[PDB]
Amino acid sequence: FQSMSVKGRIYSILKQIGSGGSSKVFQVLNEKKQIYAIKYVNLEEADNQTLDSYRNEIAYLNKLQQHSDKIIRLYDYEITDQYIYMVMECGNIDLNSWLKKKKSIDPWERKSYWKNMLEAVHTIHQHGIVHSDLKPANFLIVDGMLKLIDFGIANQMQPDTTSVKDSQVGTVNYMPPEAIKDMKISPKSDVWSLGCILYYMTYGKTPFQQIINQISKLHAIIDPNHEIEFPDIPEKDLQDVLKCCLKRDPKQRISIPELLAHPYVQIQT
Ligand SMILES: *CCC(=O)Nc1cc(N2CCN(C)CC2)ccc1Nc1ncc2c(n1)-n1ccc(C(=O)Nc3c(CC)cccc3CC)c1CC2
Repeated sequence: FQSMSVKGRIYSILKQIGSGGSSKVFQVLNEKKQIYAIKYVNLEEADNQTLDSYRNEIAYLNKLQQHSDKIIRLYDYEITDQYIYMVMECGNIDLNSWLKKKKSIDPWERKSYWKNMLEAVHTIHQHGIVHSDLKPANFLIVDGMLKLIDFGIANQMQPDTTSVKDSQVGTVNYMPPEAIKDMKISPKSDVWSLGCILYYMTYGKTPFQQIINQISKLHAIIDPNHEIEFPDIPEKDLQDVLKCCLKRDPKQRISIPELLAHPYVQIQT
């Protein structure tokens, strides 16, 4: 029976549907009993650089409302020295929770989801944004269509140190090799991570998921003598897409515009 205020509008909280550190997403009702998702971000421990990164992300979310329907709808927000409340569309489910529950994926739904992701990421690239942290958790299914939730500009978030909280989070399964060699990030970096998502939607695992030692996994990702397996499948076009996305040299790696003109995305059945 809890509520919150956003720009002098009262929302009733139904349940928590997400959490990242102390940040939370609530399923809510407005006065007209219409459903929304409110994303809460805590600014209390944020320094000026972190605060600016959140402001920048909101600015882009706002601007790109016009430029694409492959980006989550933002209806309203309140920003104060203590917090950010964002009133967003309540989607069916995030892609990661969907992939967890699904035994196998329909070839036509995989193809459609792939095209949505490419279009969403191509949009942010056209505005000079490289996400650099793409995985299934960054995409929302809305009426059988995928939308990007965030742009990856903000790198920090207050940890969860109170709820009955996990330090063992943050996979490197989708991380591209050029990011590790620099330790050179470009739009090609997002192609690799998207490649890893499609590879999971095809074979039921990410390319290096079997390597449980994180140091061994990072070595394998940059090791050209570590051959990524592409088992034979009926969809030879899909096989080809995955080999093009998962080239270790970013200069040899396929671009998103080329991917959007590939037979896999363009030719159906
Ligand atoms: C509208 C009905 C509803 O609740 N939808 C829904 C349900 C679920 N489920 C329910 C079933 N369980 C088993 C799995 C989870 C998930 C998601 C949604 N819909 C929805 N709609 C809008 C948003 C979100 N979900 N959502 C979830 C997580 C985020 C988000 O912003 N995540 C991040 C956080 C958390 C604050 C921090 C940092 C980065 C990210 C991006 C991944 C959102 C956005 C809005």
